[PDB]
Formats: sequence, C-alpha cells, structure tokens
Amino acid sequence: GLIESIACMQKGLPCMEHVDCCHGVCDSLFCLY
Repeated sequence: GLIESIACMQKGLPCMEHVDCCHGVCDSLFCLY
C-alpha cells in the first residue's frame, strides 16, 4: 500500500506506494517530486 519502507523512483515515474518516490510524495499516482 502506502507508507513504510524507502524506495526511490524519479520524478514523473509510476509510484503506488507514497514512499516509493525519493521525495516521498505520490499524487495522481506518479512521483510528484
């Protein structure tokens, strides 16, 4: 789901877990930052 763990995907990449993005922001599930 969302939260817990720390993966890093670049800005504009598909993220389903809120922390999947290196900046920790998922919105409209793609790495917002």
